[PDB]
Amino acid sequence: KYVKVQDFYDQLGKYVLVAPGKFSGTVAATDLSTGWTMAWLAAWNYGDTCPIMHHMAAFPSPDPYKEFEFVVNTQGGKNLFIYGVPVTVEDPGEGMKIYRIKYDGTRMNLQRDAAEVSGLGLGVHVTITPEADGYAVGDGQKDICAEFDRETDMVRYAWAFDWDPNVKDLKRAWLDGGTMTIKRLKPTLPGGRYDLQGSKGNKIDWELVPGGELAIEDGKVSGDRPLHSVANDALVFDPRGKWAVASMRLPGVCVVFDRENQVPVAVLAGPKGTPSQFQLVKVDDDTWTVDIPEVISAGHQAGFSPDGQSFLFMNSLRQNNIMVWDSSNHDDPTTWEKKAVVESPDWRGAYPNTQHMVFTPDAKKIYVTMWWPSPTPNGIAVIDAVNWEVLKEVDLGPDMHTLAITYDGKFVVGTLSGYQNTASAIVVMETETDEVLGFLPSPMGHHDNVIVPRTLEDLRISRSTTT
Amino acid sequence: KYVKVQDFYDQLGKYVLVAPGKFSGTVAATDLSTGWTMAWLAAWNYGDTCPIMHHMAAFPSPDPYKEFEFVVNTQGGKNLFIYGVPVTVEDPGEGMKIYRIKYDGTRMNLQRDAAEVSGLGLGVHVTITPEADGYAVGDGQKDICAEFDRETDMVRYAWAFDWDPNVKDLKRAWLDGGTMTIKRLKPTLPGGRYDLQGSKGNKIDWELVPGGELAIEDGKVSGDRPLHSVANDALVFDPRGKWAVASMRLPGVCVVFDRENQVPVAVLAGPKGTPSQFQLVKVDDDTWTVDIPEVISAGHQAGFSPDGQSFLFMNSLRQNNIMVWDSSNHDDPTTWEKKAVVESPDWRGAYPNTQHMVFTPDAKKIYVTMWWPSPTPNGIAVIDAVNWEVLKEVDLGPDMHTLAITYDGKFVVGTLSGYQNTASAIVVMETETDEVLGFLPSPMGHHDNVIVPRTLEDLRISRSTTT
Ligand SMILES: [Cu+2]
Ligand SMILES: [Cu+2]
Ligand SMILES: [Cu+2]
Ligand SMILES: [Cu+2]
Repeated sequence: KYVKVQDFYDQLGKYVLVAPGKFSGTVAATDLSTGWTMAWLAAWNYGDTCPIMHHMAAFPSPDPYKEFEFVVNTQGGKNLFIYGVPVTVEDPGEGMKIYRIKYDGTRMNLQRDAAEVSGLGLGVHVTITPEADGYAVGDGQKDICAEFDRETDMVRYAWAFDWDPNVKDLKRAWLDGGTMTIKRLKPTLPGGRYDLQGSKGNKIDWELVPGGELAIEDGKVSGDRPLHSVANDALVFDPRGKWAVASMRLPGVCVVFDRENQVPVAVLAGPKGTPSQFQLVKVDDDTWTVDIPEVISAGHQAGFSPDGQSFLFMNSLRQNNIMVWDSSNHDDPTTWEKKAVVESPDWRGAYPNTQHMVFTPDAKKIYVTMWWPSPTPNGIAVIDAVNWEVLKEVDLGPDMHTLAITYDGKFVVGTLSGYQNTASAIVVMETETDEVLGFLPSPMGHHDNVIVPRTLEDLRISRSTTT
Repeated sequence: KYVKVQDFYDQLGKYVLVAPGKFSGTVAATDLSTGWTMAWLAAWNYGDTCPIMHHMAAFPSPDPYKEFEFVVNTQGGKNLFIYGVPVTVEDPGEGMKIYRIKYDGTRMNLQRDAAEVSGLGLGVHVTITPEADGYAVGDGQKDICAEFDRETDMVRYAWAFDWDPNVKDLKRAWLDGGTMTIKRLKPTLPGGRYDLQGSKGNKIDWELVPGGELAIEDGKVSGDRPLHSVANDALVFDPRGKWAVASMRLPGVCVVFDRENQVPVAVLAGPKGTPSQFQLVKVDDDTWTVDIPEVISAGHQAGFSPDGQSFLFMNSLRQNNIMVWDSSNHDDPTTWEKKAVVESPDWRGAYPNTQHMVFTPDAKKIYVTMWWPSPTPNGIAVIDAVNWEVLKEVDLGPDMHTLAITYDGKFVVGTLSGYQNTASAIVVMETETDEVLGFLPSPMGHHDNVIVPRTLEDLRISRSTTT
């Protein structure tokens, strides 16, 4: 007559959920097949004085239950002050650490801080290369992104991005257009090291929050150089190799980068009402510019479909939609043309913003989150990724964040994070008929979650191709 | 087609589980009827430099979903170094904080540090008074326990305990007997305050670990005054009012206190083969002594059955058993006689230690934990509380800690905590046929858990009468 929660877990499979907790200061791996946390780590134990555990991505492991590795980064300084929490810390740490952590079959082991190895500290999205030989991090306080070597944690290339607005006033700096510079960023210290750990490099004193594009324009974000901000978000990888795409929130574009040859090749134009691309101009061997006549909308989330045939960029706030390019020609990204826009009448207000996304392994469906400020219920939209139409929206709870998916394609596992002070949980949805099977405890503020992949192929639908 | 985890929750009822997470630095409330974490708090956010969030207990609320209060304490100093975690903070904050926290129906709000209010800091067990008008804390580094008023957070009474060994050598200091002093503490600062926060008063640098009785005898616990140690653990409450019982680990006795009159009245002797009690001697209006000819075994967990008819004290390590007194005479604890001992062939070695307990509402059964060091399976023993025998033992996983029960008596809800570095979980067992229904994710190193009570009556089986 009693129900055994074990019966629930039995159907999910031998998959390991990993998620960091933002203001909780912790990261945890969970065994979906038993309901046990496998191990957890509190960064404060390692002298971290502002352990805002932000983004993460895990390398493929042949058996996650015996061992896996992952990267998780952190944020600090004034980012401690921007949620509902009445924080009382004098002199927070600066964050921007890039921690390397290994689960050994029993515990998590801190291996090192890659920001100290490389010299470069970055605080927003973390992705793995499709070869699983490296990883990338973006940051929108410094506006730098880089790909790092897995074995030595040294920077393979870093790029730095700057805004030169047509109108020198915060309110019009983006709307009235400008020129973005893409700059090769090279080390300064012995050892080929950067001098950019912690708050070194910050043009603004915290990451822009959702809608925070309005706050910066209204002069309400402090920083040394807000007029120069582009708010880089992510550096996402083409599952086919060669290309990395850096997303830029404030000017509403993506830059496609040639990873091995270390040049940008194409600028994708996000908003409805813009061409497929803007023109990339080379200024010298290390400097490119791109001219943006006006910014119609900021964008945010960016990602490839697991076969690399589609590239997506979400417009956010001013427009709320999913922009889709035909990325089928792997040879030449200057040829990638817009082929669809996903819209809904639901999406006409400032909110919801269409954010984190995961594809099914066959690329036929996507799960994309719908984020709102308190107190509107946040949730998940099911998208037909062949016709480019919304199939359904399901309502979940406050502050929906990331989605991941079991590699068999059967279950979408996401996190809700309570705006750091309220309801938080793991959500499980089956993808056969798109029903929510329900919620597991998760006393954490997650802005990321992955399922540990086993193979290079699994990476195509983990934290590699999308955020 | 699919199993919905919701169906598991449906059967549990509208109950709220709260637990702190020791090295996770966090405390979290969880809704058993949905699987959601309702709210969590990270003490680092408040500039707590050693948030070892240790014990806790919750006041009754008419509707815990709309609001409840709770007390959670912390530890610090060298307690940070006692797990397998390679902690890197060499000089941690002192801990001993006594946090008052209110869940307000949406978030957890830190209300104050009662140790700063009162001036007294204590790091081990926290219990609620049976009137819910106050709480108590004990501490085995400074050997002080106290009952505090709920409204002002000021000390009603505090008692300090001190050991004077027959033989002045740590190996023999307890086995060859001695005199324990029970001393009334008075405030020494302006404003009714004590001067006992943080490390002030410590005789030893960390709380004795399970087995730690041997380590202190072997000279291996550093400290100003280890020959004077008694390792106070708790102050538990008679559900009938009037009496409080302080447990002393090293000399293996419990002291019964008259709460309203602020005198000790009786000393109960723990080990199998000692009398019911030892003789309390009054020295002056603030000083009592008790002479202990030899200490046969240290003890640990102490608690009353919910009707107050039985009082239990566990012997641990040298003997492993449950000592039981007849406490039916509410008017005179000098009359309380040993009436039974629960033993098992199961309990043969040094380990398991039987460490935490919860009763059924009708007092007919008790659930008690079985703790071992890694890696032996830890678990739960079901005790017939009428005939005083072990009914059943179930194996669960690593590092079993506390037990609570839903107030309808239907489900035992415990925590397992991975020795701070490995697997951790919430466990649910039904009490009708004593089967483990399964586990829930819990990325915390819990040393305590409660279900938020609704009435004074519920308190008799919560963190008030037992630990
Ligand atoms: Cu992002
Ligand atoms: Cu974030
Ligand atoms: Cu105890
Ligand atoms: Cu403890």
